[PDB]
Amino acid sequence: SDQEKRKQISVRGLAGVENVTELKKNFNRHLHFTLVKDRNVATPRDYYFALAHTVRDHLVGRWIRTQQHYYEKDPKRIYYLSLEFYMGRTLQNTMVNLALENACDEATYQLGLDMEELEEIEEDAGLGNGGLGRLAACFLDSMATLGLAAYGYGIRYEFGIFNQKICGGWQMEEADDWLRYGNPWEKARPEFTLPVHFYGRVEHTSQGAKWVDTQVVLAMPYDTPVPGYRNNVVNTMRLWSAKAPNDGYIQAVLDRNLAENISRVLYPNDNFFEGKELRLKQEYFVVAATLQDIIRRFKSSNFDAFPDKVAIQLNDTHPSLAIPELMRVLVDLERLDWDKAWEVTVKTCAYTNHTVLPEALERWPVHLLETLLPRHLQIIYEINQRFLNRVAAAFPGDVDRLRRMSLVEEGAVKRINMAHLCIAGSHAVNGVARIHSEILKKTIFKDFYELEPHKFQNKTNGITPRRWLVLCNPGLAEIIAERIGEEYISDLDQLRKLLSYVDDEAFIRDVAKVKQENKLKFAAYLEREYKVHINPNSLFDVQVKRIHEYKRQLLNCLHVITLYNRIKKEPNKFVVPRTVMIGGKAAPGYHMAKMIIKLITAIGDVVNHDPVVGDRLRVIFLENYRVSLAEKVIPAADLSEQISTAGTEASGTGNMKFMLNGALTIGTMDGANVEMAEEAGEENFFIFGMRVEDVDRLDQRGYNAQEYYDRIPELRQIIEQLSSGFFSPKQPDLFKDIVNMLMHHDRFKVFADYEEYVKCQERVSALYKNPREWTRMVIRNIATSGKFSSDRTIAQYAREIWGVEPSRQRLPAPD
Amino acid sequence: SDQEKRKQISVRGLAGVENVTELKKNFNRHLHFTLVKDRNVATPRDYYFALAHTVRDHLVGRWIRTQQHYYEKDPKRIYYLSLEFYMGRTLQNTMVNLALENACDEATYQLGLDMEELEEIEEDAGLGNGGLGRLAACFLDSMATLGLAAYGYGIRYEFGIFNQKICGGWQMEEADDWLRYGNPWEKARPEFTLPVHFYGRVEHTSQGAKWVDTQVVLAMPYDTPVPGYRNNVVNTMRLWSAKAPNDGYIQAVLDRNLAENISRVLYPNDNFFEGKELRLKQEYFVVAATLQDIIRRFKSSNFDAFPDKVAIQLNDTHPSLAIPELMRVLVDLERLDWDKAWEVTVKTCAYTNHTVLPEALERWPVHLLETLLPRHLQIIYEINQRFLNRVAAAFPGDVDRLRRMSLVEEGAVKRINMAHLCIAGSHAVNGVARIHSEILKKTIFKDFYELEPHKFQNKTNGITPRRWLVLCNPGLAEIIAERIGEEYISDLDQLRKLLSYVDDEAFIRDVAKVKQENKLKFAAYLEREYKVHINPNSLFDVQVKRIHEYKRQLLNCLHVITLYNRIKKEPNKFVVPRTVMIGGKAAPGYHMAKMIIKLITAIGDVVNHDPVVGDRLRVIFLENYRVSLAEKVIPAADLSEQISTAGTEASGTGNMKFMLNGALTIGTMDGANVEMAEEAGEENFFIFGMRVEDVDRLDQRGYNAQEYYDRIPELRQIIEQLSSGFFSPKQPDLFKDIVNMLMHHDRFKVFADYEEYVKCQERVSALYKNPREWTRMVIRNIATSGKFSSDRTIAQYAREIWGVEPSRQRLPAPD
Ligand SMILES: *Cc1c(COP(=O)(O)O)cnc(C)c1O
Ligand SMILES: *Cc1c(COP(=O)(O)O)cnc(C)c1O
Ligand SMILES: OC[C@H]1O[C@H](O)[C@H](O)[C@@H](O)[C@@H]1O
Ligand SMILES: OC[C@H]1O[C@H](O)[C@H](O)[C@@H](O)[C@@H]1O
Repeated sequence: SDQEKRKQISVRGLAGVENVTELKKNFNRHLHFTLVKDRNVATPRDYYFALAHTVRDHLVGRWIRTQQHYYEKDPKRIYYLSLEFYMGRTLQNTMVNLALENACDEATYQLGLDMEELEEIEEDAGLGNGGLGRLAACFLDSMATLGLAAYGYGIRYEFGIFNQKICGGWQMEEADDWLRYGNPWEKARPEFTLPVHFYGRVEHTSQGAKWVDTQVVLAMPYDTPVPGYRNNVVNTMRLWSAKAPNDGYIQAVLDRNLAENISRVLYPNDNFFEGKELRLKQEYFVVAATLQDIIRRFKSSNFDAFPDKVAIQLNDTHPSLAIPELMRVLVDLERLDWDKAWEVTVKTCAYTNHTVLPEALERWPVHLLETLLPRHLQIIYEINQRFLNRVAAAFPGDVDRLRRMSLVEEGAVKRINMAHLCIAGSHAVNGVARIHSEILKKTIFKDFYELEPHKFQNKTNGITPRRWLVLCNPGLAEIIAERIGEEYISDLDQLRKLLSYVDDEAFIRDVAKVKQENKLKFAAYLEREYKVHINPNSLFDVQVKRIHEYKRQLLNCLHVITLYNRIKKEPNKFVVPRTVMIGGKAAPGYHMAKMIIKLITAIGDVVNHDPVVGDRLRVIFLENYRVSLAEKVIPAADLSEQISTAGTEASGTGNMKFMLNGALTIGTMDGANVEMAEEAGEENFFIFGMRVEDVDRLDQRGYNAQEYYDRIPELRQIIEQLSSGFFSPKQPDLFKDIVNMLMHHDRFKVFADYEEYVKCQERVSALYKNPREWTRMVIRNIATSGKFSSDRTIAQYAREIWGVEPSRQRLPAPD
Repeated sequence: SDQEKRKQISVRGLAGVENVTELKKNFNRHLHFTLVKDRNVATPRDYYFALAHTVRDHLVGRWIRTQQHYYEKDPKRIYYLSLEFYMGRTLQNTMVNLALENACDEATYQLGLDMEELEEIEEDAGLGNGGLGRLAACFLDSMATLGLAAYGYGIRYEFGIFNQKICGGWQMEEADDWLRYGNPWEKARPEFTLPVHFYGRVEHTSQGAKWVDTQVVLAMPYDTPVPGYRNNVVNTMRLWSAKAPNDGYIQAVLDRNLAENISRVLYPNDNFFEGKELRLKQEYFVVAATLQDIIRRFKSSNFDAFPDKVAIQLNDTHPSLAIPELMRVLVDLERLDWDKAWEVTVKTCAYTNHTVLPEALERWPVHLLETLLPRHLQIIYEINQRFLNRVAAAFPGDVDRLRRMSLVEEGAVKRINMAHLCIAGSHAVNGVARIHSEILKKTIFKDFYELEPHKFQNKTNGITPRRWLVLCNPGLAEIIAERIGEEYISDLDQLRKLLSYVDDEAFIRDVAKVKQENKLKFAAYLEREYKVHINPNSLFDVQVKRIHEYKRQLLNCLHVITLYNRIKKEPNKFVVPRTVMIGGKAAPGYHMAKMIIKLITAIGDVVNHDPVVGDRLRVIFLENYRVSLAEKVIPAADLSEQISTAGTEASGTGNMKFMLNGALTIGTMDGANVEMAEEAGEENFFIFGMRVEDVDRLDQRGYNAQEYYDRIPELRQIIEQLSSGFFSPKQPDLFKDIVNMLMHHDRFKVFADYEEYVKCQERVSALYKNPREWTRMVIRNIATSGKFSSDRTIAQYAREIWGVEPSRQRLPAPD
């Protein structure tokens, strides 16, 4: 067979040019041949798919070229391991990054279809809980835009974060069947399935340890392309799916599901550790399959150069088993001596920490590890002993420090501290915001910092300006581009140039106009799909993020009740109208968080129907908060609520989304809020409350909520209302748990920041009364938000941790 | 929005002409855009998929046009309900029916690929057990070729008939993961999902019965196109998949699998009833979803005309619940009076019976029905009472007949006789071969025939000449076409014209040549994938079909042992060399059938390694017999073994496949064998053994196997060898169960036909010694096989049962 003939098999002149005529032809081909429909039976959903497949074609052509480029060049490859990737919708993002939205708009118009309506049909890919998962998605976009040979590796959950329904003011969870109609963006790769082992026992041969009698589960990969901004670079996100191997008869076949349950559902916990076996299986599953893939790719173009061609970033401790697994492969399978394998491992791995809350830290009981992964437990103990021997050498006689730094925690229930394991086996450990990285060094990881100061770094979080500005706020993007060009989209620091228009009346008018249109649009979306009626001239006070005690939605609640009581006291006095919106999901088994949601809706029941309040105050709970809803509400916000107790929010990212979209911020000196105020100037930020040091003082002497109750009349009145059933007539003591918690068991000191919060909120209202000054402060915010672009964050990771150089060089088009 | 614009959305000038240039372009598009591969990483499997998708495009264009045609014309629609559809491979069949194989051959050649190698990569769609499932697939091909508006409705099993492995001579079952790499022929239709109810209770309202508190399982359809032979008609096969509705949290999500287990696996029983709950769920599942689909289609272009636009054919009693379900919908939901609904039901339904063996008859215990389908049990009792009242009127005082005809069977375990239910609610009941249809009237359904003689018919089975001649035996098809043209492919009766070449030396030579090449090819396939070495000059003695006691593979075994003992007795005497091949799967829990497989392999262990036997006798067990293997072995056969006990094989279809492909038949006067000998002339058939009447005589007086053992020395010697461990040295009494069964509990009288069988086999050997005469008899067989084309069978069903006229009119091409 003449091999020269196969040269005809090329992507060389395929999808056609990105002009209207060709797009329509392809749309037509997909509607008929791909979906097997015709114009008579086709529904909007069918048209959405035909368009998605049409855009996919162009995306795929570049995907193939990028992967070919990497094979040829063989650059150092970056593997971002995460158990969460909160992607959201893909159609628009793809059109924008490929510069296809105009042609698609035109092509669909000529066919008698409306593209914006089609886009709203796409399901959100919710394979994440919140900030951690969304950060991974932003990073993927940035790594592609910066031309890095990066791969995101995770799990392809059949069901993502649940859909939230509000029934009788209570949250109800509904499985998120996001794959029901299919996912046009993913490509199954059954030919690349790999085995993953569980259980079994370790037996010692003359030449080494052997893991035998193990149960096998197959890992089948699904590839999703991730496009960079107009550089023709398309990277890969590889998600693993669990499959049972093919080796009474009926029952045996039915029992295959047991193995496939590993990738069935995403654990809905945000910043909380649940030590369940299934979760541990998920963690090893993603790790074992991923590392096999990494080693194979490395061997296809000894291990001394592994760290020069491979960098593995661990997103939190979830994929931490990658350390002992890499050691297992190198020592047991490749037969490298321990010290050499360890050297390679440490130089390859880097770990990112995302929280300081003790209940979020993964500490796995050893009994679960010895039965599920016997060989890894052995390796972990060995790692521990050799690590502790190093500590003893640097601090002779410090037996206390040895107990504190151990990877193994004593107590009746022996547990393995996964964070300690990550620090020991990583060459770099980073926090996600300056204040957080400092706290890591001053507190929880103080011992580790003293031993290896060089390991600790900071990499302040960021968000991608493509989805979080260009995509969700085209109106804002347009007026900014008309003054400074389009270069800021991949170089956000250029927003700085806007400081020159702070006094320009034209700009001031335009910024305020874009915001009003966004607010009008949002109020319309609310009436259409969720029936009620907010006043579009009120101040849009928004707090959207997962429901958590540390995020203090309750503090927000106390303020709106204060506002309501104030109006009732003096009904004929003027007040800046406000629409207070709070949204977010609560983990299913988090009782207090679910009680907080009920309190929010109960407050709205009273306030929203009080005739003397009228249009001056409206409290709305936005149900099913997710990425696509964030894209709608954030651009319509005036005030962003970032009120976590100082020292608890590692960084936050929603805060950056709001800053970039023209909302002013009211918050504590926590996480990235510190750096945002730093960039915009503290006078252009609404800061209040205790600083980290003040929280420490209170803790030393002891927090007594009663003191505040006794000294603040307005606060006392609120608690009295809550206990008397003022917000729950048919069940007077419904909120007894919330009241008791605030009075006697509040770890987040809500009462301690109440007074400063209310006073600060008063200043916000004062400034809103002056549109011109409000808008001028907003411009000072938008103009200094450049530091918070994920392109900056990724550039720092690449240079300071991965040892690779970013690049904006564009690759050639398929043809 | 100008609706005129949408007229651009058409299939009108799409796939391009069916010439080489366009095919290559599309192949290229699919390899890159559909599969996301390139010429560097593509494997043959990838190339196979690219070709399949390319051919699919042309198939889909006609599919859409056919469905449009039916909407316009609104012809009476035929619904073939079956729990099995044994489809086999689809690529080649599609190319042949669309007349694309030459262009595809050329296009692939020019790309440097070999099409025959690509075709061998396709997985068999094994959603069937054997004859019943394969008949449904042949019928689908014929209904399309005859231009009928037909739909096949069944279940999309995740795992079809198991893959059979032989380990140590024993059968081992392995799950058939046929969807592992995907199915390019099916199209998921999540938008057409329908609910199916289970359990619950019946409550009586003032206006009627209501089925409430039921559990819901969703039925999602998957459509597969089925092309007719060159008429551009593409029908639909709709297979249902079970899905759980979206309404601790983790466990709740994991438990969704329980509902999806309904369509997980095909029960591997052939002609045997297993009363398991899951099976019953499967039966109602397919029925409930299908009928909803039928009613919807009917209402979209009152019920008095239902029978004029709808015909429902029940393939065996598996889909029998369609009768009480249709009644439930018409009475409970549409509120028709009972008598009118019943009239409509009977006129709509027709039932096909496939077996007479009592252990194959479905008799469901009422306790299972009252808990799973309470409302259907009520309807069935009502149906029974009104049916029995009719019997009493026609035969006053015949209380015995009333007990015999009842749909309800008394005994401790009350059961519902599904066959009686089908007869009562169908306007037509048919057997599948003349002798079988007669037995139905003379025995098991005698009572029903006396009450309604007009209901009983016969519809002799057939096979499709496309797959069973043109596809699997191109060499034969070609030499036949060179003398009589290509019109026989859709009018098999034309093979008759070949009787004019019985004496032509050229033809005689060609027929014998085609067979030798087929045998050479098969012997090559055997050495390649299954290593051993059969002599291609020996007589190919083949028996392939499911392992069953009634099919009497054991009788075959006795003959080969007789042959072996004969050679050993007189080693230097000449004998016509023979390669005896036996293949077929055994149901997992059928102990005796699994013992028979072991006996076959044990016989081969001895015979195949006996040096004095040499190349004169070889016994081979063909493992994993399935549709694609049948396509390989049948065309290479010389002798077809159809030796079931007279009166047990309803029809048989493998027998017809062998006749059409140049093999002579040795068999009993059973099933369709009677009609085949009738068509070819009994002198051109090797008939032997008891006729149905002789079996009846033996039964009356009593079957005593000992008599034959005592009177036949050669038989006695064989049994002695089996009991002594001659075929199982390390375990002397391994075959004790087989020997005891043959001697004391043989329901199929193997010994009674032994003598005539051996004598008849002697005549076969005699004729084979004379190639010229052997081949001339073969021609007399091939030339008279026309009656056994499924086109004939379907034509008869359409005219005599469905009330629709067949048609060979070709529809216009897409463009
Ligand atoms: C940005 C984002 C988050 C993170 O919000 P924070 O206020 O940092 O906690 C959570 N959920 C979604 C859907 C997001 O878009
Ligand atoms: C034709 C066919 C059958 C039916 O064979 P019989 O000899 O009629 O029992 C069974 N299995 C397969 C795979 C078939 O092709
Ligand atoms: O690092 C991304 C996010 O991770 C976690 O969700 C932290 O709670 C949050 O503060 C941070 O922004
Ligand atoms: O009707 C199709 C087939 O159904 C069953 O398999 C019968 O056993 C067989 O005789 C018949 O040919």
